[PDB]
Amino acid sequence: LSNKLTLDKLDVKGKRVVMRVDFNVPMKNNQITNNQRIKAAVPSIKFCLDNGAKSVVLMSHLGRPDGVPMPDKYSLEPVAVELKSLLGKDVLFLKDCVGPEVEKACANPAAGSVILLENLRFHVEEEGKGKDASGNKVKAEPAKIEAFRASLSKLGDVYVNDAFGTAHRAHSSMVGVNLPQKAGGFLMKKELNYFAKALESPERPFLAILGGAKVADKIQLINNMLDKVNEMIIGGGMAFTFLKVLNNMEIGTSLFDEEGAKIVKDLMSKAEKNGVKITLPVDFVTADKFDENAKTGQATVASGIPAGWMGLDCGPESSKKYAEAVTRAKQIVWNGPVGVFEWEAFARGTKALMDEVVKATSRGCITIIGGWNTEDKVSHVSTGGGASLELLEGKVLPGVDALSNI
Repeated sequence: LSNKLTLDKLDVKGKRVVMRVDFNVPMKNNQITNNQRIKAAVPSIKFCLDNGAKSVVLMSHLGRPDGVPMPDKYSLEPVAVELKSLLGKDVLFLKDCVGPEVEKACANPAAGSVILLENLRFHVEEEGKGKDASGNKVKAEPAKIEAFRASLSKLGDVYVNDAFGTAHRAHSSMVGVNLPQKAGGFLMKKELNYFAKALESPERPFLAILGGAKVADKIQLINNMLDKVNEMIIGGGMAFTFLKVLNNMEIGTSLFDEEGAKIVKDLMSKAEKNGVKITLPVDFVTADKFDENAKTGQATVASGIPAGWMGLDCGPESSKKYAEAVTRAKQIVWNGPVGVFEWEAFARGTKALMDEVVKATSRGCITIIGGWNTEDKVSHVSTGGGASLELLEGKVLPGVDALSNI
């Protein structure tokens, strides 16, 4: 899937390099709470510098500021401070990504310079559509989109896309850069290679672990995975839709997806025609409200969840059945959490499961994780949850397609 130009074939010596990266990291009080997407870009960045690049200009979005500049909430500045630590190299942060000032700054920087621009999405022209201060839904003008693209195009001599997390987005910085050479990066290459081998020639038994809040937005994924896997865990909030429909479990005020409820039968029938074993949870950590300090409880399918209470984690029997499926696997692809792991009271199911998967990695299992302390404890932690969900659904990655051929 990378019959295209890649960085390892790119002479960057004395070249300015504009690189699209995905530096859209989780944040709390403008404090980065996970730097994995940034660490992930370091190998492409270093190769350019090591190979005598004049400069490396990094460009990413952060969050969804919808085409309005929001420095107070969605600035990449924290990332520039984080990058400098992981690189051992000073990082010039620019408070914009286009226009005369940015263009001067990038025109001919000191050699070995590393520039990080401000959030791309502060301009309506990155996405091609924005919003304003009520619902005010804005359309981007074609001539402004071209001027935006032409301005990014000025900031390097060659272009690199290492933004695997964003590969599913057909945005200006993903598809619009007009440079003769547009190469895929080492991340974009590694991500595509782990998924392509997983999907094209899997080790078996092949286990998919799928979690998430609702069913209806995962049909095509589940559908597609059922054609490939030997086993599948359906975990998290979506499990309650399956359990209501299949077991008439009383689920309290748990998540119930009404659309997906209507096709659960079609999913189980496909699974069964394919000989795929579905593992669903059989017990729960419940809570009197969607809250980190909710009073906790416990339930099984047999007991039901009391009224006013909702399941936010699976219970120890469920973790045990999960572990049994993980033990059988020679290959595991895990996307979506199986409880509200953000909250400690509702983390034990996700942590228990991660321990098994980690342990699986040590006996030689292929473990692909999506999106604590993993990263070296599994085969592949992926930087693109949302991007990789579209890979698995067989969909088009504009960010990969817009790359130069061979």
